[PDB]
Amino acid sequence: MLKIKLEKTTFENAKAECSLVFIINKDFSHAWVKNKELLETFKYEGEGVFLDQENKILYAGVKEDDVHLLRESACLAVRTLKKLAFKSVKVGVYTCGANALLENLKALFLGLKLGLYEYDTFKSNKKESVLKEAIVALELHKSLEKSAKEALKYAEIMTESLNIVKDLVNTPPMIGTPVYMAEVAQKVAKENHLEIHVHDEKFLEEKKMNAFLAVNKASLSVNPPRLIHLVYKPKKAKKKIALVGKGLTYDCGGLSLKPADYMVTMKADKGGGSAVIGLLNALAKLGVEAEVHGIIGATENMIGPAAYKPDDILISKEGKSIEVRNTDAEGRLVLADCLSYAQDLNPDVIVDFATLTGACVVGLGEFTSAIMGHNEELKNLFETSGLESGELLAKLPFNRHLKKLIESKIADVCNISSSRYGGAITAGLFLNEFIRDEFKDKWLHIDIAGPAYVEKEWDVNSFGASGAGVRACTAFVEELLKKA
Amino acid sequence: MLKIKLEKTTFENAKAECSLVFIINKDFSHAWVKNKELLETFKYEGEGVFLDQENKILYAGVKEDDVHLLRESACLAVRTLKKLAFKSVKVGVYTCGAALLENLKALFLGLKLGLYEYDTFKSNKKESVLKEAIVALELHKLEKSAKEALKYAEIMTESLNIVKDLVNTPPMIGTPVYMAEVAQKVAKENHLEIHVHDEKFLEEKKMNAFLAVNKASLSVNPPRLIHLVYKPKKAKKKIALVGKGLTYDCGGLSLKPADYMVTMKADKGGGSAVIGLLNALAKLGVEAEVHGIIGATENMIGPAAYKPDDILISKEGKSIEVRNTDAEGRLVLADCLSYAQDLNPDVIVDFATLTGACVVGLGEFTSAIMGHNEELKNLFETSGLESGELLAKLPFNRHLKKLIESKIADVCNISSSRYGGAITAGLFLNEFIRDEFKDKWLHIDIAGPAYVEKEWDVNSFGASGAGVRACTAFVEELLKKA
Amino acid sequence: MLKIKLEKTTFENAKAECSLVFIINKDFSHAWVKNKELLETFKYEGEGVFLDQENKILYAGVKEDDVHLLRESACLAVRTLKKLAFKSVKVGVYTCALLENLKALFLGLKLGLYEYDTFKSNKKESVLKEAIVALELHKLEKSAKEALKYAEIMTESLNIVKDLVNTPPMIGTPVYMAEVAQKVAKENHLEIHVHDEKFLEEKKMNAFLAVNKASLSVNPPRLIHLVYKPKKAKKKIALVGKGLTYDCGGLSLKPADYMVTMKADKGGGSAVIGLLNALAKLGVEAEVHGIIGATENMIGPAAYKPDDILISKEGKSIEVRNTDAEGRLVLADCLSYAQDLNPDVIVDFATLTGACVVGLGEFTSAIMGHNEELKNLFETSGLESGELLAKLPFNRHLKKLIESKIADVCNISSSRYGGAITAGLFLNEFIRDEFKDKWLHIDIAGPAYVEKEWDVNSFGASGAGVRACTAFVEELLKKA
Ligand SMILES: CC(C)C[C@H](NC(=O)[C@@H](O)[C@H](N)Cc1ccccc1)C(=O)O
Ligand SMILES: CC(C)C[C@H](NC(=O)[C@@H](O)[C@H](N)Cc1ccccc1)C(=O)O
Ligand SMILES: CC(C)C[C@H](NC(=O)[C@@H](O)[C@H](N)Cc1ccccc1)C(=O)O
Ligand code: NA
Ligand code: NA
Ligand code: NA
Ligand SMILES: [Zn+2]
Ligand SMILES: [Zn+2]
Ligand SMILES: [Zn+2]
Ligand SMILES: [Zn+2]
Ligand SMILES: [Zn+2]
Ligand SMILES: [Zn+2]
Repeated sequence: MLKIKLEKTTFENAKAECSLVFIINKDFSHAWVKNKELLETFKYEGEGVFLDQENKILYAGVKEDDVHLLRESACLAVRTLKKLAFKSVKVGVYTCGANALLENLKALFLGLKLGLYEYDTFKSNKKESVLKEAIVALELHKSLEKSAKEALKYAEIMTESLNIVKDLVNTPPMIGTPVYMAEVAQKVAKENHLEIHVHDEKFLEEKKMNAFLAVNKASLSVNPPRLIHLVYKPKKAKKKIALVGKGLTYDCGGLSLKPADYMVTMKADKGGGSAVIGLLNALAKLGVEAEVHGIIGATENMIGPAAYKPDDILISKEGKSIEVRNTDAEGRLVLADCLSYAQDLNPDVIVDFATLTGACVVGLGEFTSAIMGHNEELKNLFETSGLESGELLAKLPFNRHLKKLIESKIADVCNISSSRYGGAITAGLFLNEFIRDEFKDKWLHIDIAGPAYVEKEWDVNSFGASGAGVRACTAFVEELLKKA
Repeated sequence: MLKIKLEKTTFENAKAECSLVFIINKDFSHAWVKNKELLETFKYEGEGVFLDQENKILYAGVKEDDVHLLRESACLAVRTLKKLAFKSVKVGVYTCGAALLENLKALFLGLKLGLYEYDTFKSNKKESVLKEAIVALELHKLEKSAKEALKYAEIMTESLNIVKDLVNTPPMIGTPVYMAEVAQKVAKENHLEIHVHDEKFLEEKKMNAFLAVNKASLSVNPPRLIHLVYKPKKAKKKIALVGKGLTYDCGGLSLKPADYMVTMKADKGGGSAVIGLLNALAKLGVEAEVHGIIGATENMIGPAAYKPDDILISKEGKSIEVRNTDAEGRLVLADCLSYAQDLNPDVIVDFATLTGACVVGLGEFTSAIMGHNEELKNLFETSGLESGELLAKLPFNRHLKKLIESKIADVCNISSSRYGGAITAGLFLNEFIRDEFKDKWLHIDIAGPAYVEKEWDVNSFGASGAGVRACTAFVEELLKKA
Repeated sequence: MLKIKLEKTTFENAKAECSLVFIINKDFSHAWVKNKELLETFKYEGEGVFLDQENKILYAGVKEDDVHLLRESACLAVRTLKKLAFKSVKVGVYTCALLENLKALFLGLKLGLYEYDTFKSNKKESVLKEAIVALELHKLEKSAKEALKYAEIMTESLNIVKDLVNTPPMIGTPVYMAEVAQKVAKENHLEIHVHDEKFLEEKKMNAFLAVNKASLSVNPPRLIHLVYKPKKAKKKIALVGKGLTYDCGGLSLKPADYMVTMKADKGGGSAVIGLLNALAKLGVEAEVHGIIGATENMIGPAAYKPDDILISKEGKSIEVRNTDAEGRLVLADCLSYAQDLNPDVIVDFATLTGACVVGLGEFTSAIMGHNEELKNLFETSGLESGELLAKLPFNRHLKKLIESKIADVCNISSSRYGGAITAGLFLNEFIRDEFKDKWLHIDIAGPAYVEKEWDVNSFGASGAGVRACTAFVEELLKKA
């Protein structure tokens, strides 16, 4: 954890073992640029970072006056400083293109804190960084104390929440079992004084969640499944909100086995479920005025003599029958039954998160999540809020032609499309078949298969897990409640 | 089971139901070529074998004056006679380009290996009428040399055939437990110390890389860590031989295609060779303390299988990012090499059917030698080649070493590149060799010649016993200098 | 280019706009480390480079006390300074034998400026133009100028090869290759013959012609023959290079993943052109012939085919089963041409097999042949010159794998294993008995072109083969 200290003082009078100065749009004119000549001599033009050794100033370029760009640079700066021997760094308050001040303060604070994270638990050479603190001089680069206090609280809560999700998603599958997911949820419940229910395969059987159970059949005797149900219930609740996540702690494809090149990183198939656990932590600690339910269907999708099969026809909890033609479309089966369980809560809003389809990633790229559903106003609110939080998102539209592609000749619906095209969307349309008529205008489906796990550093994300979904959904709920 | 009888007599005065005469480099001039006109009449030009029916003489061609080609020809000759009705064959003593002792070993070994074939499951299996080769101690171009060569031939034939029978055993039968049983027999035969450890011992020693490979099949065929010890009255060196005993390798969750999974019963080639080596080295009575270490397990697929993305803590302590479960042998070896080093040996050699890339690079008939110590690598190569095995050194370099980095562990069990697989596998093993052992270590990748689906040289279809002769010759030459 | 000035002065007294200091094996004790505590403060421990801003000193780490790593670091140091605004750098003399170290430093430094950035719009001229070498030992003048001459010639020669190999295939045609060879011949006053398809027809080089058939009417083939003939020649040496200016695999078409980078299939032929330039400028005492068979291997309605049976110039017939084994067909005929010259030594260079790259990795070339002494000489000399090499052994089992039921030999192996070696054994079929002990085959499929920076090589072409064959020829002549 990078500690951030707010101090009522000029940047110049603040004390720290080094300084951080951002260069926005190649503007080197500010008083905080102490030795402009050194930068010219070594040809620093505001791209990436540059360290003035004599003055111990780290400059960090921000290409455009942009909050999103600010968050990224602040992260890079701390990553850079993490490998050095300075115990502390001081920085002033910036106000880039975004109200604006608060969002700029949030981006600076979160960015800085996120620069310390890397999944290095298993590396033998790992070092504790010397860098422990950032001193924030409450002075404008261009009430401030109140807004900085508000942004620091957000940054503290969101960093913790993001890092919970990332440590879990990054956890290797021999360790990160469904039972392990439940234990992480149990800690979060105890920390936040939440209600938690952890159900097993017998509960699933009693509730007739046979789609969920089918996916688990191969591995039941090794790693039994867990239906994790977290509840945050404050004194004033303006809305009941259900967050449903795909908790696939390992997806090998089942009998429809994945090729080796595609099976690697599937420890991250619990990205959605993990994001939901982090969301209950964030929303509880932010004390939002809503009753929030976190529902995670956790299981592996393994191969073995008891595995569910292409040609199986499963009776969903909702009652509809499902022709299985490919066991590698397992997430939507777990989700079919978890969404059904969710609707039994009679929520006002349902949002599911899932690393659901490769086709989403092909369509949007690795860095962007897809938003699906019927209510355009609701989808727009999630998109607008999520983009502001710094996540990349795109709506994908249903249509009636795609809907026909998941027809089955021998069941009510097929777990794959008859076409090679439109996979993210036909998957969302599969889920729709399990959304009751009275919840169709209250449901969002978010496919985070891309950004939940990426094998390189990008933006505020280190190699591996990113915590995709958490910032966007938090922003969406806050904006939702502001209107209620 | 081909008895060789040495006789103080001329080739002509020796008695047997038929004769074997080698034709070297198409030279038909020798007195032993009894009816030359017959060979002309039927266009025998010294390629392969030809049987003079009236004189009951089998001619066997040796294309060049070469001791290796003589070994091969002797094998082919007996293979030919095995199918006939002569109980005995007589042969003289030959001396091709090598020397006398080397040539006698070639002849006697070649002849004995001619009888071997894996026909255990054939319903039309026939026992051979051919039982003996009478060797007339007369030079084509001694008794002390012949005796010494016969001893080697007898021990090496037995040793190679132990290994070949084990490697050829199909996987339903040839389990890790089965390997341990064969090791027990060899230990009992040679009065060796033997330890057979199970998964509980593996857990105690934190050999989690080894354990991970076995997890899919633990409840079906549990793993075995086999440890043989030969300890002579005089021991000039302490030598640890480490073998990959993968009794089946389906690739795990990173499942092999069907065309590539067939023959993987032979993924126990390296561990099997180590078992045969303890037999050979004990009976030869070499002046070295020899440890044979075999990590035996299957690599199966199932709901408890270890996975791409698993990160395993090796016994040595280094963490391993698994990105492909079909790179399993190097995990088992990482832990078996750690166990080996705790013995503080002077020399460590490992044998493994480890990479397809080795076979692509060298061909199916040649094993790769890797390591740091050039004198030690050269000694294995020269000794090995002299013993009749085909070998090649493959060099490490710093560029290949970077390719097994991991972003989230100390090392990755696969390379980032499609190129140089045999050598990056070697460099993976290197990460588990302590500094104080790096100049005492050889890695031998026998993925090619350990199992080949045709007859070649002195090798029948299937298992060849690769690594046994070469490592024997290496140890003998090593003890000469000590 | 990077000018190197040798100056008889101390490192301290030498003048340049910045300094270069090597840190060998994390030894920071030397006088030239001007401000130690700065390195401590910023956790520089001698890996990669570090720039002392105040003193304008670039430190470059050398992990071990090794001449090869010195070569590498020197290159990295200059790549680093190239992006900066200093016009000159000064460096002392290092010894990680003295001649060998001086050659590595000077070559290393000069190779630091090479990038294939011809088609980049943002390319800007470098400020860095000179390295001032203070003739003072870290731990001489005659060795320095000897190493400087080598470095200058070898940098020129390597960059000739890399520019050519890097040239994209629409431009880098067989005619274009012959043009680069014409420039090298004119520069060095060499004898040069450039033959076309009519000459190939007359010489019955039908294996070569077959590969060219698809694209004859677009880019005709060229047989390039350079001759260096000095006043004193102790040996006659033929250097034979595969000049496939593009290899799409022909009818046996390559998938997209594998076709990209095949502009570099002229790696071997390009290496031979650079060799002739190096060996002539070094004035070695040997008559050296450089023979390059240049053509594309394209697909089209006139393409040669799997099932074609070709009559080589040597006379042996070849069953084609895969048109993507085209290099060995060009080489079969070029080797025949080479042997007619009655050389004492023949070395061929070719980016010939993927199997070689699979077996050895991308950074190492394979050496094949019969004469162990000749192979050991090439290997040892090449390793000292800074190239990574391995010998691959023939054997009789592999030789059987290229038999044909309907021709004298097949242009592919019947097995998926041992491809670099069975390719060598295919070439062997066209080497006369009287040349078999005078022949080396070098498969540079790996390091001739690599899509990243490594050692002294920038992205793309490396100039593989040139340094090693130069060192081998120089060492060969010592024995004569
Ligand atoms: C078989 C298809 C109909 C469905 C299939 N979906 C899956 O395999 C999901 O279970 C995968 N978990 C989807 C995924 C892909 C890439 C990165 C993260 C997650 C897909 O390929 O999209
Ligand atoms: C996944 C790859 C990085 C490693 C993989 N290696 C293996 O599958 C080994 O376990 C095989 N047992 C190696 C082998 C290949 C061919 C013949 C005999 C033995 C290989 O393909 O070489
Ligand atoms: C068809 C095979 C017998 C031969 C085939 N060889 C070729 O395609 C050569 O013409 C290629 N030019 C060899 C090559 C491969 C990879 C990188 C650099 C160079 C090969 O794949 O090795
Ligand atoms: Na992803
Ligand atoms: Na094999
Ligand atoms: Na290459
Ligand atoms: Zn799946
Ligand atoms: Zn999945
Ligand atoms: Zn394997
Ligand atoms: Zn294996
Ligand atoms: Zn080709
Ligand atoms: Zn080619």
